[PDB]
Amino acid sequence: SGFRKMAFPSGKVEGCMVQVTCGTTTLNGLWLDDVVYCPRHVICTSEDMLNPNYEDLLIRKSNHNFLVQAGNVQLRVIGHSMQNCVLKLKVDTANPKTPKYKFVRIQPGQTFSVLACYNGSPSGVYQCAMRPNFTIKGSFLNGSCGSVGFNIDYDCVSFCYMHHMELPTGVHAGTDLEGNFYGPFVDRQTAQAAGTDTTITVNVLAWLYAAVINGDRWFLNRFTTTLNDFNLVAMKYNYEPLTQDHVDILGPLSAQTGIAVLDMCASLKELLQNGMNGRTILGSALLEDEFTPFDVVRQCSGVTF
Amino acid sequence: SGFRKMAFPSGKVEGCMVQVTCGTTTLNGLWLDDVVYCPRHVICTSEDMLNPNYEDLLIRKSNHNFLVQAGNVQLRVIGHSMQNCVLKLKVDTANPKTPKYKFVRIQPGQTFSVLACYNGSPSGVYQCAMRPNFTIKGSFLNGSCGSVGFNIDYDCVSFCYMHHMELPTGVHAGTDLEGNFYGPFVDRQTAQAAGTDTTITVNVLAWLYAAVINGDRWFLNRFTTTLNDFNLVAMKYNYEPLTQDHVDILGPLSAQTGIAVLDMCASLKELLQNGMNGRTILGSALLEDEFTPFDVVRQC
Ligand SMILES: O=C(Nc1cncc2ccccc12)[C@@H]1CCOc2c(Cl)cc(Cl)cc21
Ligand SMILES: O=C(Nc1cncc2ccccc12)[C@@H]1CCOc2c(Cl)cc(Cl)cc21
Repeated sequence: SGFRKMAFPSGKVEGCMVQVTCGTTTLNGLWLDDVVYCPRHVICTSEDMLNPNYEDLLIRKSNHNFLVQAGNVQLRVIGHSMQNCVLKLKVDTANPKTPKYKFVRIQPGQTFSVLACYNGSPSGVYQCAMRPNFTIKGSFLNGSCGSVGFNIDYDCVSFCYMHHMELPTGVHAGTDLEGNFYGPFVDRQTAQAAGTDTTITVNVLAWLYAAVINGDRWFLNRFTTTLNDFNLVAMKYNYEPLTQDHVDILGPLSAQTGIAVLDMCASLKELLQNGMNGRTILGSALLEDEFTPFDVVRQCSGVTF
Repeated sequence: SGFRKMAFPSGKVEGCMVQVTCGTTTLNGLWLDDVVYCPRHVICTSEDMLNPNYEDLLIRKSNHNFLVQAGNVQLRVIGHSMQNCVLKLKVDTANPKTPKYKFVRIQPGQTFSVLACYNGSPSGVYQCAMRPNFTIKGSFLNGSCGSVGFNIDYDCVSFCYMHHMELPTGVHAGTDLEGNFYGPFVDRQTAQAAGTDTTITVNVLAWLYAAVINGDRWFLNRFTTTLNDFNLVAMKYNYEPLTQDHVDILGPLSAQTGIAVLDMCASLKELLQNGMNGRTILGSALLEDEFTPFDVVRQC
């Protein structure tokens, strides 16, 4: 019993975190094989950040300008190149702790673990979701850029996020490991704002299934709904549309609990229209949307890594 | 900016997780140097659960009865001893991944990260607090026994909890790494119940300071209170009493935000009286009590 926000074990990722210093800027790098990946803004100063020509800035750099430190050992940079918003620093040593890994780009609603780092040292691990507005509501202070988001599949780490910046509202923006930003953001000091966020409906339904699995069942009702009628109500309350794909992914949880997806949707519809009435679900007075259906199945079945 | 429930990076603990099998029971063990620590109930059968005599059961065991597996390698047990409710299995190999570590007994209100494991394999990591009733509200399934709670300060892992069991309400009970249970619990199937849980008041105040640091000010008010008046109100909402120690520990946060402890205390009394009125604090509609003052200063 129990349901917690649970991150993947971070060990395989901790063995890849290094410190990248370029001039006055120190941030984190991800050392995989003989390459160190980090945000390309490490090569910027004050003027550069306002209107940066990164290709021009990187051409003026040499390998010895990049100071890479793995633990207490200095790695020597033997090459540098840029792929979108990420800088790739070729080093003379392959990381002996390189795990089985992939670079994947995730979609909004998907969750991942963040290994927050400062000066190449992991300080914390937390679970979060890629919001529908492509920001993440993380916890990051100055020096955390280069911290990575990941999932673990069998014995394979899928790196899906690298932290780049904090938006004016306190939410965070970053890129996949190929340097492509999630969302309409840019790595430059300019006026940038996250779009109005919406609730991840499929994850709320998965979390209601996790609550039923844990014995919390007051919100269940006799009713069902059509997918279209539910989606009309979802739009009204800034909830993402629920697709047939989402209904199919919730199938195993529906079979396990005996509550059809559209039956759970009628529960959710009433929760939205009437509130919790002083009650809580899994110790929360709000509907939680940062647990995907796979997260609920993984946790409520004990899948290990 | 941002405030999240954050666990410590679990790598230093993952390298210590092993599988301990004794007869039909398989649970987790913590391999540090040449010793594997695990719950002593791994030596229990069906009729040795309501009233087991662990000293008598352990005397009947030999080293060859304990099957320890670290990854795909079988460790050879060369000695066994019991320290309170923990079993210590001396092995013929020191764990090369043994980090700098300490065994620490924590107090209620203190937080720690849990590395949930099954069959000696880490499946997830989450942040917990030792409840005032000495239980933890974890997320554990059958086979999670031996999973450990820890904190990391600098390079050193302080092991503070080993999971032993789930109570009838779904909450969890366990021991420190010297086998001493937290709370009035025993490692047997006898009738046991967690006492009525209360809210960790000092942790709620620390979390309100984290909210002010993050730009949330709506719950602030022009009032202050005496410590005694705050406790008389707080206790009526099943909140732990706030001691002078707690007021002192909140001093740095009070200095940083400019809001005196007793001023924050009056804001908390108001929050208890009115509820949140549709508003949230740090993305939560309830008062969060699993962030200590130390966690807030660290994360902010
Ligand atoms: O956002 C940035 N760093 C941070 C990242 N995460 C949490 C922070 C909390 C507090 C302060 C900084 C934080 C840097 C420095 C500010 O200016 C920029 C600009 Cl203009 C662009 C880019 Cl891509 C990065 C950055
Ligand atoms: O609770 C126990 N294991 C578990 C631990 N954590 C979460 C669980 C969730 C679901 C099922 C089992 C779980 C064991 C087996 C059952 O009975 C006992 C008794 Cl009577 C005493 C002791 Cl010390 C341990 C245990």
